[PDB]
Amino acid sequence: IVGGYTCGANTVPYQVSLNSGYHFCGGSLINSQWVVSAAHCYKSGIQVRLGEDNINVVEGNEQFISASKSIVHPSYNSNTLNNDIMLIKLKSAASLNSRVASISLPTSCASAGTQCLISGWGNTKSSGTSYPDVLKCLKAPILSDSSCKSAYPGQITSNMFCAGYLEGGKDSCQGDSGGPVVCSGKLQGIVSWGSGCAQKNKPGVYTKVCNYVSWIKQTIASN
Ligand SMILES: N=C(N)c1ccc(CNC(=O)[C@@H]2CCCN2C(=O)CCC2CCCC2)cc1
Ligand SMILES: [Ca+2]
Repeated sequence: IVGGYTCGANTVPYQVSLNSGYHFCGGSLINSQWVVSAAHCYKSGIQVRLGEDNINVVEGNEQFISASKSIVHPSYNSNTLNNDIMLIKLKSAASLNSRVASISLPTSCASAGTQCLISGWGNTKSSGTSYPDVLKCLKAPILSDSSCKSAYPGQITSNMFCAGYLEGGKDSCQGDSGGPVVCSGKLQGIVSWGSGCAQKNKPGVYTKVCNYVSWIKQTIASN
């Protein structure tokens, strides 16, 4: 997260860290047994870490639970990151509390200009590299599709939207991958891609979760 602020401990209780010896991606709790992340975050041997603030210090509200299965979207395309969504099942149900809470799936999409919350343990610099140990937050609006497509011609699908600031300086970044974009109390986006971080006229691109709600609901009821 570049240009954001410290969220504050467990102020984003649906935010998870995916860990395989180390944090490698964000995720969102959507019920006690299931997480939503990005397809480009797929790998075996995943441990889900909930209740986290400082990811390098055990502060007392953590729950560490291994993944029993992962389901990348059937239509994911690694070349273009179209349908960049994945579901991860917990081997045991998370114990939900104020610190470890699920985020609601959207009933409908969000419109351009809607303010959202983007969060993660990703890089905080526009040039160079600095990883925070505490959770960073960023308020950012959903941008119009035309400004999104103008920035990334021939690369944006109906399954993607841009959010952020065309002037730059505020954006998500590497290590934020898979993380939530929350608008009006719903999970509308997943941190997917972009050119650099916080670069002018290069806004962040997010997986459009509202297109996947039936697939999400169908998949977890059958797995
Ligand atoms: N500036 C941002 N908002 C932002 C946030 C998070 C990321 C992390 N994502 C990534 O690094 C993903 C993973 C595979 C290649 N990749 C890219 O961003 C490269 C460009 C992609 C590859 C294919 C279509 C465009 C990248 C950018
Ligand atoms: Ca911790």
